[PDB]
Amino acid sequence: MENFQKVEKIGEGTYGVVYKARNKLTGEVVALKKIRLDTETEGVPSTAIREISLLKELNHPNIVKLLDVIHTENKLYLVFEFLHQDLKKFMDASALTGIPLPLIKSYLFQLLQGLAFCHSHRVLHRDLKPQNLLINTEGAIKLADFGLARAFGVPVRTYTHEVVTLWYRAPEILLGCKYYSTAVDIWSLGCIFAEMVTRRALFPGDSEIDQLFRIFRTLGTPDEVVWPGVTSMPDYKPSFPKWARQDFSKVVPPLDEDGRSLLSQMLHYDPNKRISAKAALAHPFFQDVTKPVPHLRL
Ligand SMILES: COc1ccc2c(c1)/C(=C/c1cnc[nH]1)C(=O)N2
Repeated sequence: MENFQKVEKIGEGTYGVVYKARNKLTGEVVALKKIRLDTETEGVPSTAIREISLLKELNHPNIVKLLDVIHTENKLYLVFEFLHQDLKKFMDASALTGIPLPLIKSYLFQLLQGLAFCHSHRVLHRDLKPQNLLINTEGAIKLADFGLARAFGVPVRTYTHEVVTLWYRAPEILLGCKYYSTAVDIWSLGCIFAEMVTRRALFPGDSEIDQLFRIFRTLGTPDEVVWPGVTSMPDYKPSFPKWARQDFSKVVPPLDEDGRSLLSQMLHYDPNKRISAKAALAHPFFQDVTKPVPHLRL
């Protein structure tokens, strides 16, 4: 760790504190991740150490490279490759003009490819979000910081606790599903797809209940008709307000029909009815895909 000179704070997260560092020996710039441990009342730090190393062999052009893991003391560090910008800073710097469709489509195609990859290895991300997506000058985009089945260590008290932004969280996770599948990542990606098009978060909930109701008000309240088993779910309540379903024309304009269709299959309430990453790659929406490069101010 002392073999890395910090440059600046590159990011955050519930899992740790991301920094832009330079290898004192190599010279190459990396993205070092500080993960503090709770030696007061620790739990399965060895069960995790193995789940982290399984990520080192997870190489794909659309997945940020985990270079190496260094466990020294009360801290655990993850050395990642560095890209020049996260999709949040880019979207914000594009709120005025809007990310061109060819670029939005290129991005979705790659994300779906990398997501399709890690999925075929029974690996999920669980916490997809624009700040976790890294882009470069050459027009590529990668998925970053794959969350574990159960995070660990010690939460941040300065950044303001553990649970913060739950805008792209799937309804099954909100309804209490403890054994969720690859579908949670697709929902999240579907929410990012929409935000990139409309230039406004699809479902910007403050809390869990608000997130869930924010989804209900737009896609209508789920029932046994559209989501078999929804009412038997751990956190469902018969007293849930019953809202009407809205047209995607009103939800994601001016996305063409090809886009609204694909996004509609990504935001299906029923996890088992939700479109798979590799299935979404064959969608007609990707008929005329290309890889244009972004305009970046670094
Ligand atoms: C959140 O997790 C990660 C992991 C590896 C990373 C970055 C973020 C990351 C973010 C970032 C934001 N501005 C340039 N890079 C980076 O470059 N490499």
